[PDB]
Amino acid sequence: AITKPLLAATLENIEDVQFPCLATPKIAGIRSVKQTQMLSRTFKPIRNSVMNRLLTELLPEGSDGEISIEGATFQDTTSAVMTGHAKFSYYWFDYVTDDPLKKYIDRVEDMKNYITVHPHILEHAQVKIIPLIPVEINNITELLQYERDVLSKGFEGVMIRKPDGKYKFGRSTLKEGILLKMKQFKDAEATIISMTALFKSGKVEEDVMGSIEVDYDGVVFSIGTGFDADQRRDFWQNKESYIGKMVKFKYFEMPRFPVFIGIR
Repeated sequence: AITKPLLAATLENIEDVQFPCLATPKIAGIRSVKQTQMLSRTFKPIRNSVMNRLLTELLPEGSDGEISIEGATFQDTTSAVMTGHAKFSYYWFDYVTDDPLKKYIDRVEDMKNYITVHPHILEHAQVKIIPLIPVEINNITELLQYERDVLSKGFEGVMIRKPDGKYKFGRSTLKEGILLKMKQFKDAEATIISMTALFKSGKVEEDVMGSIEVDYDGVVFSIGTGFDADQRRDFWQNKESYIGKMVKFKYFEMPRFPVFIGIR
């Protein structure tokens, strides 16, 4: 049973991380727990009845996760989930089952096994159930590479958990290291100067952008991650249009691991 969701403490100093740790991507979405029906973080039922019903039928009691409409904006997702009414996803990152004191790695194994018994749940038409199985990170270099990866996939940053952590009915402290949020990359802007192609209906011949070279206050470097296929094609088909455009990107200050965020 769950009395209130598990919340995270903020990781400010990366050197504070107890290393053998389990990481997942920081999702920008609607926190939802399965307890009789789908509940939000305030533990009031999910306003969108179809989402509520669908997920309650699909998920086992004690499920914890995030609802989100894949390529939509946060404000779109918010109104779809939070309005008392399209395809959507549910990143399932925790499963209590019974005993909240059961270690985090173990609850994850419960989720994994449940899926093994019920594979078809990953096959729903409208609802995409995405099991958020953690990555074992061993050092700081691995943590930062992970944030770069995660940011390149469009996530906010990273969520850190100790393997033996319990499901706390409240916010974790930094010392507990049960659940921590990390956004170690810095936001910066750069002007686009040139582009480099990727492959050196029937439109399959056409090439797309592989990387963009940017200025960033005198220091030139390329950004080859952070864009989806759509972006790579658009940037390349109309490259003459983005030259001189300012792009938002992230990187780790001592640029290392640069990642494209957006235009303007």
